[PDB]
Amino acid sequence: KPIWEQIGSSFIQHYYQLFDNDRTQLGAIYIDASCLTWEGQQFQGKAAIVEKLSSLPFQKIQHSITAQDHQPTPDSCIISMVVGQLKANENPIMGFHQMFLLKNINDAWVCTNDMFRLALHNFG
Amino acid sequence: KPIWEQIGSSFIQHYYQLFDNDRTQLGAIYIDASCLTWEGQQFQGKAAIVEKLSSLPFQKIQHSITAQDHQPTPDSCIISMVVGQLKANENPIMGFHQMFLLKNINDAWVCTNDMFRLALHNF
Repeated sequence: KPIWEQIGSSFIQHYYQLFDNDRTQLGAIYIDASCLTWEGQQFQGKAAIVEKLSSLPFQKIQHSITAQDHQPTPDSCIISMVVGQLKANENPIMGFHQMFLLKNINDAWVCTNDMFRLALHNFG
Repeated sequence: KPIWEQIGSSFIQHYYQLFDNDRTQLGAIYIDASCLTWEGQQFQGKAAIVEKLSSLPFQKIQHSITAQDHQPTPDSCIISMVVGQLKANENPIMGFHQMFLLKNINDAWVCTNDMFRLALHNF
């Protein structure tokens, strides 16, 4: 596995680990100039993003990754495309798609761009 | 609408028109450092990318955009995410999501990263 996949699959395992355990700690992987698009809604900067993710009405949420693709960018960045399932609260399982653009800053891979979108169960 | 927005949706519209009407002309939006991951398979470089897209058994295929989100990046690139459906030949309608990272080189917008995956669920 190339190094970008190793770094990439490592970043999303971490991301979903924190998201599922304590999403208030997610501010560490985002910077001031980070952009988030959540179901069409836009937020910029660490505070707004973490505030939006923390506002979510659920107490318990669990992500399950069905597939993830990684690639390096000419600017030495890394793009990750994830597809999966999520269980929030007592809600029926729901498929999801998510994109992360990662950049190395101070020997640390941070997310500058994040796009998330929900699917539709259609089953059950 | 902000400029990255205008660039993004414009590139996306232009990319599907090319893909559905003259794929051999798709190479022009790619450069040598462009990366394509098609349904899981990785292709790197314009030559390999053009080879893959052209070999697709798409006799009469058509893409219909369900939704698209655009964002500007710190390095002034544009990242676009698309959701929609695609119809090929007689084959039944299919779902899909695609990601495009755009960069302006030689004062022209090219695609450096492309990721495509089919989908059985809709939006």
